[PDB]
Amino acid sequence: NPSTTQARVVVDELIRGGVRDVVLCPGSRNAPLAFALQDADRSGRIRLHVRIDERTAGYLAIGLAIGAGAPVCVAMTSGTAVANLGPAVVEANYARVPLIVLSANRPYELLGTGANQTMEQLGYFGTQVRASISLGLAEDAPERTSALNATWRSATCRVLAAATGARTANAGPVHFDIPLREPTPPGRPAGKPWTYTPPVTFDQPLDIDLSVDTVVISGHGAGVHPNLAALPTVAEPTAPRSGDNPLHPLALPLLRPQQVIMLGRPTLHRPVSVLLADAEVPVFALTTGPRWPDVSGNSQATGTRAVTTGAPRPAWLDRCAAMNRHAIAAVREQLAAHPLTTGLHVAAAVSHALRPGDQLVLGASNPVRDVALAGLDTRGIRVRSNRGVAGIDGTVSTAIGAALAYEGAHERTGSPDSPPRTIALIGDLTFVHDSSGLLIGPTEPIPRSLTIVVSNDNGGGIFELLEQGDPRFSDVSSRIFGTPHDVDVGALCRAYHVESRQIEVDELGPTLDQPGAGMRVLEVKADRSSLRQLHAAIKAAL
Amino acid sequence: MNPSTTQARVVVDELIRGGVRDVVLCPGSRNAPLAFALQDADRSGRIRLHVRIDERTAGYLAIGLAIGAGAPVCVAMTSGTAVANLGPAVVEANYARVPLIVLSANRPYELLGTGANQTMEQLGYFGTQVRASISLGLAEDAPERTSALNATWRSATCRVLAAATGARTANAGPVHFDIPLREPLVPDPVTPPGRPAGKPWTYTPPVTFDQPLDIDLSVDTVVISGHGAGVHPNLAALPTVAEPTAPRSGDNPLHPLALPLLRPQQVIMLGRPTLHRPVSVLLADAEVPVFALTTGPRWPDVSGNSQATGTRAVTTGAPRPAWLDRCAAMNRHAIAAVREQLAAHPLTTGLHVAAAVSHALRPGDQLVLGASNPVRDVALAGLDTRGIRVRSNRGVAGIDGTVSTAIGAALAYEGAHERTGSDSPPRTIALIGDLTFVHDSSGLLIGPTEPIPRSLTIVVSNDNGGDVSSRIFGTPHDVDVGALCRAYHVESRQIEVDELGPTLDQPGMRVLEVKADRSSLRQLHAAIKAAL
Amino acid sequence: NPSTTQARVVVDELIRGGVRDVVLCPGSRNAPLAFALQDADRSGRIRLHVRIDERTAGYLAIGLAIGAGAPVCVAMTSGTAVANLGPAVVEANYARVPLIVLSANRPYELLGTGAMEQLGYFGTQVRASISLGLAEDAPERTSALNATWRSATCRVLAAATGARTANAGPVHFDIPLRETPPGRPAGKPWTYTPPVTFDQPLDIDLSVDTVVISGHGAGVHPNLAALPTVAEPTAPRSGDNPLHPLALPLLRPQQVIMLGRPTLHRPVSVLLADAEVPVFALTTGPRWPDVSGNSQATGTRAVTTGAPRPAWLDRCAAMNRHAIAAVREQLAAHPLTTGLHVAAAVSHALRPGDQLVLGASNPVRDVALAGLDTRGIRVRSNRGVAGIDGTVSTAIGAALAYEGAHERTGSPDSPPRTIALIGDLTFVHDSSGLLIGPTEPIPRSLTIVVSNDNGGGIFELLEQGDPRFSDVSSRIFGTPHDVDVGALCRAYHVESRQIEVDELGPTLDQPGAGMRVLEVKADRSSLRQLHAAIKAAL
Ligand SMILES: C=C(O[C@H]1C=C[C@H]([C@@](O)(CCC(=O)O)c2sc(CCOP(=O)(O)OP(=O)(O)O)c(C)[n+]2Cc2c[nH]c(C)nc2=N)[C@@H](C(=O)O)[C@@H]1O)C(=O)O
Ligand SMILES: C=C(O[C@H]1C=C[C@H]([C@@](O)(CCC(=O)O)c2sc(CCOP(=O)(O)OP(=O)(O)O)c(C)[n+]2Cc2c[nH]c(C)nc2=N)[C@@H](C(=O)O)[C@@H]1O)C(=O)O
Ligand SMILES: O=C(O)c1cc(O)c2ccccc2c1O
Ligand SMILES: O=C(O)c1cc(O)c2ccccc2c1O
Ligand SMILES: O=C(O)c1cc(O)c2ccccc2c1O
Ligand SMILES: [Mg+2]
Ligand SMILES: [Mg+2]
Repeated sequence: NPSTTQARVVVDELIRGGVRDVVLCPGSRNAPLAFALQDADRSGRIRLHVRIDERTAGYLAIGLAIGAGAPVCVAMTSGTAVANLGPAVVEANYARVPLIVLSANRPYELLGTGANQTMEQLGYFGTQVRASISLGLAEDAPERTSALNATWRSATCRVLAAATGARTANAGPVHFDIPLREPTPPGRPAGKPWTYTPPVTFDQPLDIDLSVDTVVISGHGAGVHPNLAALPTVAEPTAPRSGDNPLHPLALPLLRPQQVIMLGRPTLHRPVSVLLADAEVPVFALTTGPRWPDVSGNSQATGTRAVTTGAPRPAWLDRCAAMNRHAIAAVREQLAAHPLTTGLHVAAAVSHALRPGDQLVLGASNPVRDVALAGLDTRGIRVRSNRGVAGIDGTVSTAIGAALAYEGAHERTGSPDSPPRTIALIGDLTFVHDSSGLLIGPTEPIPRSLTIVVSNDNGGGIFELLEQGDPRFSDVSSRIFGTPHDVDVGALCRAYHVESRQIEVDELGPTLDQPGAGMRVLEVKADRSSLRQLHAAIKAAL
Repeated sequence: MNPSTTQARVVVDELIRGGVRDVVLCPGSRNAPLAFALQDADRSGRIRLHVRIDERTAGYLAIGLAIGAGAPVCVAMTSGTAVANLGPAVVEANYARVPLIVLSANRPYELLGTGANQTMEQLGYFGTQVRASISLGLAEDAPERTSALNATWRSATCRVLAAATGARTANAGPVHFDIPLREPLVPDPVTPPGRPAGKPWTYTPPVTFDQPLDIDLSVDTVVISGHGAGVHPNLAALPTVAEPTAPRSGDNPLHPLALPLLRPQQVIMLGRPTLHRPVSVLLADAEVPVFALTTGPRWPDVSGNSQATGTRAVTTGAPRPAWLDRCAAMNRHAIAAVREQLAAHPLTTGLHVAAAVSHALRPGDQLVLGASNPVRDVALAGLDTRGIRVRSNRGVAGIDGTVSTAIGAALAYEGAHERTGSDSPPRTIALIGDLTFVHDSSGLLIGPTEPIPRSLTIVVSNDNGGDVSSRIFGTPHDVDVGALCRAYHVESRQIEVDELGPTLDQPGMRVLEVKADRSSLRQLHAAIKAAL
Repeated sequence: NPSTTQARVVVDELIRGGVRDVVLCPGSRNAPLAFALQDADRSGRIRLHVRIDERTAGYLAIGLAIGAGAPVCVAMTSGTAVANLGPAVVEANYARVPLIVLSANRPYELLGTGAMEQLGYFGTQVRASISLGLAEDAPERTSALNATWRSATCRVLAAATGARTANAGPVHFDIPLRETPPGRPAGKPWTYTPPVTFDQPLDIDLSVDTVVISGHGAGVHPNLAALPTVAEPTAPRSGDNPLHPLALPLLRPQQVIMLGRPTLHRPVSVLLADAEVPVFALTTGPRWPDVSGNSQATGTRAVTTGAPRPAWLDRCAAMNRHAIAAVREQLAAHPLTTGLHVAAAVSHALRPGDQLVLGASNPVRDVALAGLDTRGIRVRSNRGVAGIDGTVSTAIGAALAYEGAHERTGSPDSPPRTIALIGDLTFVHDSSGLLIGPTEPIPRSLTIVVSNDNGGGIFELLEQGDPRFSDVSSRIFGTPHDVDVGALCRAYHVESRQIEVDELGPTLDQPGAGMRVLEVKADRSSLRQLHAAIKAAL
């Protein structure tokens, strides 16, 4: 049949385009390209992942795409599919993740008259996706076989190109529809894609005088700038570090920089937000994509790289280095002097235990910030986190997807060594949010060396550090911002047959040092009633 | 009073004046103005606040809080994916016509495109699924304009309420109410008043929408009522194949299995029939005329031969007594086959659990059903739904948020009984499959400070399971139901089907797990087909 | 062939649904249902109107619908069709006009890879977006495919005419393409939807000093007929106690009954926004308006108790006569001719049975200021968005539909007059609407009166019209054009005559060509001073 010939053409081109992982979910109707995907899965050409939860499936694809950079597909099958994939698609848009959403519309059926179970469309597709491409019904015309193969494969590489940013340098989600009526022509030789897109280089030089007292702030999506490696740099955990001169985030208010070089999209730390908005401080935004950020409209110029003149003052370097030391010492000393265990303690333990080659997945909220407060040195490490829109949803499956993709890349190198560790640090709310992600059937791929560390302070500790955390709200803030839940984390892990251990913070390093089951949850109970005082103590020790 | 605090207090007040009794709130800092105002209202008894951690299942808790007593319910969340997580519950609320107000905080729109953390294309995210997408607008720091802003804010809130409850449309559904807020978000170290006597700012009397239809009841007629069906006393005598969520209008039941063995000459379709393949087969009969009677402007195109649509029937004649006798005999025969075969069958199936739950119920109970096999099994068991309120997310019939809907339906039902001023609160019994229960197991989660249903029992009919995607159903998931309820601190017990009736008679929230077989399920249904 | 059978079925059901007129334009691809449409037009079941301009073809459909209240179709044909139809569809939404936009997607072709050209407005304007689905080659199931195609067409008409929502408006109807089964007996629609009544009573105390403001889309209320009524031109009248809009600022009503959607008169908005005056909104549809959030309640009809004070009735009637007299006396004293003069002339020349089409800007406002009595007159104006675009074709379509309804009576009398009063910018905006091929239907009694003051007169009466802006406001607000109106109508072969104000009544009394343009030169030099003279006399 032509529909079944079409499916095998697309899947073949998708494999040629670098798609190593595809996610599906049971639904009202068959998945798009399901049979072509099943054939390729048994052949090992591609790895399928099945989940019941459509929401966690979308974030599973996010992890499968950020773990090694490959485009990943998700196959919608139901009417709830658009709604449940929404959060992952929005994140894919903002985090610039190549996420291809597969659909299978039926043009012989009625649209707009009732329950459109193929697609219940929301409004987010019009604003989030890089492209909406539909293949058109497969003609029963064997004379056109040569031509239909060319256009199907050209359109499939179009979907891939839009998803990976091959020509735009702005990866993101793409909607790909392959229509169907109810109820293999070859590609290019040597496994090359039908339409090849060579490496694209968007270039936007900016003149910057480095003799002016400059601090670098690198956030999500930041590039590597070897000509900025010497500068003091306040780097977010997901920012690749260009050099060896880190500036602690808490030292920034103890300095007066005269200009700021902003790499990527920063989302963390109020000292960062205040400095970038300072009208007396020129801010140069260097990005890898067409977008650039601003705080209060204070971005003076945008580019992709810097053409640097001069060099930083040694007196400015030495005083930045000294404040960096003061902030590092205030954290470690006040943490040691603190009686109770907080998430900041847990983050410091997780950070001392990381080894080069590791993959670190950071949940939103306090964990991704605490890891920066503990001064983690990310060099030699791959650090992921859904900074696109900073949700606490889907983090478990993002970690599972990242682990599966990172390990698959390692196995592909053919190295004899153990698959590298994926270690995740997530809050307790974040864990409860995506507990469904732990349920993985026996037929489905499971990570070989993933450890999810759950710092559990029975609620959202980050709100103790905001205006609602001031003691004048202790009357009221417990219920509406603390949100305690009393969840038995161990019992939840037992229900999903996930190896689980509850340990105290001193035991975390040793436990992570010794491998265990392929997937496991380490729970370290923490306190958040002392969190605001602890941060106040660090500020007072600065 | 700073602008965000004033605006949030005006809105919450007008929402309460509009009939909102329950509000679901999920944590965040951008929606802190909404949290503080809703908290005050909860503490003075104006509303009952319910806090949840997962925005998606929290939407289904609000849906349950709406279908339980008929009132509009709002769910408030911070900006970002928290809003996007309400998508599933909005799709269900759209089709099930549920007044669900999605009350989202947002960054100022001026920040959209700047790269601000947790900022996205929020307004219009839901598209055509919501009855309206309304933005309040950023609150101006302008004291002399306070009287004016009070009137615009309150009139905009009543528009949200009117679109949600179908006040003028007769088509209730979800509404997106986006509130852009900026610092200061917390109250700084008197609220502009609404109308006197607690009246809403814009009074909208519930409308009466009327489309009479001429139907001759002499012609051999069968009535098929589905979700959203109305009550039609002039149709009470007719043989009625009623979905469990369709309110009965009389006492002439027609079993769904009996319909294909009869030859009706015309069909009166009440509401939107979803459930049974046999009513689907007859609605595709293009030679049999169908009259569609609905309580709202929408009407099902399930039948290709619907001659006319309306709101009520203007009846002529009366049904042939031979025709009434014939169907009544078909109904007794179909129900006899089901009960005879269930007793002959050796193993306990989900259909046995379903029959046991139906026999246990008494008038005044509220029955919540997972929208898969449980509502299909309870219908085949011949449940008599007269006097009991039956709920089910039949809008899209997804497995998301089923536990949260039962919890929400129970809380709203109990609260309605408490305002009667009466006895112990009425029972709410939920019957859910194991796969659906595990899927929305985190919907069990109720924080210690949060309201707990007083009389909700969740019967889990555990048969360990229900294209390449179906390969996950080749193996029983083997998920510990008891460990799940232990994780969410809910009392759970494993019991046998004949214990079920006595356990339910006993006077918080508990789960009753009933192990069941599904290997013999196909053999049991075939024995029912053969006994017909 | 499946698609031609499907096309005939849909057109047949559309005709059974009361569609009498369909507007098409030559297009890059074939029109949806064009072969089925042509046959129906040849047999006289439906009347086709072809234009080249897609924008004014959309407003031609607007007129063909508001002329007799019937659903009208427009057949998209090209990649600019969606962009050109946008204005009329937005107007069809806010004015609640039964507009069915036909498309024909080709599901065997690629989407999103090259050059229907979608914008963002379809999602926010239409009542429904229904796609019929491709017609399968399956003679076994013809009978079922017939019922499915016809019911879906019934669904499109129900959304367009508001047969169940009481909210007519635009509908997107798609019938897909790849490169006759009968309907119901006695011509009945396949799925019949009887008349629906949305009913929302409101208790109102008529003893409270009440005045009625009725705007676009207002319903007819017998039990409000005695009250003073500041009515808009397009609003039907329930009784005969008119209150001049200029009398409103000199009165203190204690409550206002608001009918429909008022858009005219700054004194009206001031009253409706008055926080000490309760405002009851009575509408025929689900929507309701508010000014400054001061709408106290909404409904469909009033349940009245008590009666207005006779002293209150007398002073309002007195204020009406005083405001009427100030306009007519200041007009007589004014030396130069203005649009207000032209408007007053047009209204005195109107008879019962006439159709009056009012352009936006000053014409629709001036007609109310002249105290036109709209009883017996069908008054049309695009008040939904109040654009100055597409008014020439709206008048043409309104005249054709009005005349077509009269002619179906069979009456021996000549078709009733359709008189349109539009400003000059309005006329230049939709000038291309005058170009009609000899094969296309042309009205027989349309007269387009163009009050030409060589720019936008309404801006003389606003804040930018204050003399302190005299230096700069003429170029950016007056926008003079020096267009030879007579030459342009000559180019399109339209009968046209420039006439003076007192020539208007006599020239409208005797018919001429089926379509003609009566231009009356007018003045905005003195428009502000004229309106100051009227306010001073009040
Ligand atoms: C950091 C600040 O505020 C942020 C602090 C909290 C929330 C936040 O956005 C943080 C996200 C981030 O930037 O990483 C969080 S943390 C947070 C608590 C997480 O608790 P945890 O136990 O997992 O971690 P922790 O207790 O902090 O260790 C919540 C609820 N929320 C709100 C939220 C709601 N729903 C969804 C789907 N995603 C969400 N992010 C944000 C908000 O709600 O507006 C807020 O912008 C600040 O003002 O400086
Ligand atoms: C009436 C007031 O302000 C209005 C003043 C005029 C414009 C208006 O909207 C009025 C339309 C109406 O309500 O009838 C006009 S009058 C107007 C002048 C018409 O001149 P005319 O020669 O046809 O008539 P006139 O000379 O006044 O008799 C123009 C240009 N425009 C703007 C306009 C631009 N483009 C399109 C497609 N449609 C438009 N309506 C409106 C505006 O642009 O904001 C504005 O709402 C007021 O403040 O009371
Ligand atoms: O640099 C990036 O990766 C990046 C990513 C984004 O999603 C942005 C969204 C808005 C504005 C700027 C953005 C940006 O600079
Ligand atoms: O009767 C109802 O309540 C109802 C509700 C709906 O959500 C519908 C959706 C599509 C088609 C028909 C529908 C319908 O008849
Ligand atoms: O009464 C009408 O016809 C009408 C029409 C509209 O387009 C409206 C739009 C917004 C608000 C009220 C509206 C309204 O009352
Ligand atoms: Mg926490
Ligand atoms: Mg003019």
